Amino acid sequence: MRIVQATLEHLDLLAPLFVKYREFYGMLSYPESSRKFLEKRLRRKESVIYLALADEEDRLLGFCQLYPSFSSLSLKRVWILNDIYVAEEARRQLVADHLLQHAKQMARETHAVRMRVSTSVDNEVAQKVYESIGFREDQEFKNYTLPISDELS
Amino acid sequence: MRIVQATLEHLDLLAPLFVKYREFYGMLSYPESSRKFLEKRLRRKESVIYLALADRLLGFCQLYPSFSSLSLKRVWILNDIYVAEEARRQLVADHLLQHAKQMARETHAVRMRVSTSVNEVAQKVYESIGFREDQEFKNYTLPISD
Repeated sequence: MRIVQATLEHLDLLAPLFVKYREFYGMLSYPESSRKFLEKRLRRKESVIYLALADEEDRLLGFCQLYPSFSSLSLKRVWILNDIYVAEEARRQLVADHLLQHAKQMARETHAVRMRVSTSVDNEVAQKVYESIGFREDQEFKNYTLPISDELS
Repeated sequence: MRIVQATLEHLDLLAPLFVKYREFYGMLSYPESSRKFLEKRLRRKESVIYLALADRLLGFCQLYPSFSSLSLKRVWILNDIYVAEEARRQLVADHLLQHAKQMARETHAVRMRVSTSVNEVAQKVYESIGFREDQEFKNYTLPISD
């Protein structure tokens, strides 16, 4: 019902929900590393995290995270959309939407050339939601990956 | 023969080669804006530009910062790499990308990413050092502006 930008203040409110998200997608919960990760991001202002809060109290219904980027070619901003997530109790779609919309309106407001998202080939649902809000899988480019570290720890 | 992270002291030297890189990809060379763009990226540490010095600028490469929430780690996105016309085509590139790859290791990134037109020469250069066709993820774009 209400969207707000996460700041260091919300860390404790968002930390537990951030875990649920990672767990829901196949990761080990690492409660502390997860809270530590979010701190660096909130504290260093390296990402924009939107929080969907119920009108009454400050209970996190869902959250969204984007990473700021750029296009050297068109000398304009780009927004990487890494995370989007709603809690069980909350209705996925209703909340996922307000977040994504607020997020997209922000990209527009900041004259971004585009928004780019990347997700597991095994996330049919996740991918469906993305497609329903614009995103396309432009097949006119080849995507590469070079594993450097571990994904598990 | 020498790779170094670009600093604000290199702006004058890097700006023009950066413009030639954009022009190469069919863009309107914005001499100032491109220079303006680099200065801010450099001053705000919103990217990492590695210079290949011989000392005249032989080529450069730039990566933008990203993260993997899932594995709680950094992800480096190799966005630009350009070797000046008057230089071998794959030597300065290897030294640049290798040095980049090494930074990825020293900063514990989960992975490095790179894209390109479906541009055979590039692919041979990237595959030349680890980059494999991403079979773990599915990638999307969504046009936003002009």
